[PDB]
Amino acid sequence: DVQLVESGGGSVQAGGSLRLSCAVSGSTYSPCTTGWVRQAPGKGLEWVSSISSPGTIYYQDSVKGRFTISRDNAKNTVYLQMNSLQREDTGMYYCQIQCSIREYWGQGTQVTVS
Amino acid sequence: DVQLVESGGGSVQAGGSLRLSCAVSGSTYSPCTTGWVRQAPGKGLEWVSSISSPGTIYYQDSVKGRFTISRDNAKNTVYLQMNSLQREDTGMYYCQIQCGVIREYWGQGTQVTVS
Repeated sequence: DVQLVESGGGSVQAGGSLRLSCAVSGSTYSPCTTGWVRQAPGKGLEWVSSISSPGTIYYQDSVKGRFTISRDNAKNTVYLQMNSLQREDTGMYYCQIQCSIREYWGQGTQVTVS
Repeated sequence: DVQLVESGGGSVQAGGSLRLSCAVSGSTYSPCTTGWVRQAPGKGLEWVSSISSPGTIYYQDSVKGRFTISRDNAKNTVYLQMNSLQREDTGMYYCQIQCGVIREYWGQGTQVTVS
């Protein structure tokens, strides 16, 4: 039932801006934690930022002050504002929701920083 | 530091079986949820199974019956038994841990090629 659609990704001049969105459709039967994981070329997965059900934000020390995460509950959509894009920020970005520990993933969106 | 060292990967023949191990090291926080996510061509990233600490065990519908996740709190190790490995089960498997009330970590990954 649950489905997470992502968008907003693309190529950027190193230092530019981007905003990714994670649309959520289906029955979650409860508010969830929504996080963002990214995977650099030929590398593992890494926790970027998260916003708990209650509304508590968290950021990978690495991206503080550059990445901003917001959630519009009405639209059931999570956003990730990416500014000050560095090359190290190149990779595939995935949103993941944790709502019984049921977990879901998006199909990723690509982000390459010149 | 929290080091998740996973292993048991490899190449199998369809119908075969394989067991994976996710070693948890440096976990100062209470019981966390430990599970596995696989990255497979034709399907992208997907959650396979998780064990939440209280003992609750969850499974991805597509692997219920074929997969079994277990834990040894002694060795601080989590196992995933994979039976009837179908070709569609091919991919990179990573275990992750989530300690919080959320911070999650991932291992390097282990390749599983179902011929």
